[PDB]
Amino acid sequence: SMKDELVVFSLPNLSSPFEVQLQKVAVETSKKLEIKLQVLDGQSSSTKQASDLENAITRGAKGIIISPNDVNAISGAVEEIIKEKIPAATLDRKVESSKPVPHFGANNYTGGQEVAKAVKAKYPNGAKIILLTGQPGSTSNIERTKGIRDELAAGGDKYKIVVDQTGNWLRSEGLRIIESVLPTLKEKPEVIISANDDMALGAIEALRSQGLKAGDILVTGFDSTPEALARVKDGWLYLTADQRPSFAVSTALEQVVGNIRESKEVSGADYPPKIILKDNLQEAERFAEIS
Ligand SMILES: OC[C@H]1O[C@@H](O)[C@H](O)[C@@H](O)[C@@H]1O
Ligand SMILES: O[C@H]1[C@H](O)[C@@H](O)[C@H](O)[C@@H](O)[C@H]1O
Repeated sequence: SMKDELVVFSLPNLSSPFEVQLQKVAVETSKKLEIKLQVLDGQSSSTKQASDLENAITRGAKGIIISPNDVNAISGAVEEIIKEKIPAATLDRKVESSKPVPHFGANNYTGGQEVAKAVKAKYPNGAKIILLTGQPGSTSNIERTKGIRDELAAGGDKYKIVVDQTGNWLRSEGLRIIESVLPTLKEKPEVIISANDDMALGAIEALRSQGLKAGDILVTGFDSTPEALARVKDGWLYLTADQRPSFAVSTALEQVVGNIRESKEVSGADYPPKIILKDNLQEAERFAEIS
């Protein structure tokens, strides 16, 4: 006898392709569960997102799912939500806290390890690596890159990170950094490990403009977007990883709405991302989108 409850989904931006997909799944899911949904867009600003989260309370949200712009800057706003006793969870990103709300999404640390293991297996006697990292204060970056670094370190000094730069998750930055640094290295690196697809796709454009062919420098990504899957299929990109946004979003909304409607526990969801190479593209959530 219950429908049209207001749920807010606070995203840090709607400019990056992963965030755009999270919004898509959320709107679809909202219709299936017969809830009202507002997807708030932080515009890559912590100040805006904090304000968005204040508005979520004023607007009478019955549940709030938050993907924080920043590990620390959003914490006060999340604390206000908790004090108001509004059912809440994080998704994708997190905030640093001693009593976190439930979280929905892939284990980024494990994902980072898994990407590193695949690189090491491709270069078992070592490699020179360019590492492109995400928005520094995003927990998705922090955890994923820690996994990558720790697992490369466990492989030993034969894995050498010769460039280590943030691209803030942006395609344009992957392009700029790779076009800028490749000419300055006395030896061609073996691998470019990108913390996401967007920067890896920009790296690929850079390599293409430098006159290189697919596979001359290995490139890894993360997010399993259709464009990235197309580049895995044609060999420009060695791997991506599926952190299963349809599962994360649908499960987060189902559990939050279940708490609203029936007082069911919000348990969260933790799982490893699935590494996607050329031989297993059909395991990606969005395989049907590859023309
Ligand atoms: O007021 C109509 C609303 O009904 C809800 O059950 C739907 O989930 C919304 O998508 C819609 O806007
Ligand atoms: O904002 C970022 C960005 O969209 C990355 O591409 C994605 O891998 C991260 O999970 C997300 O937090």
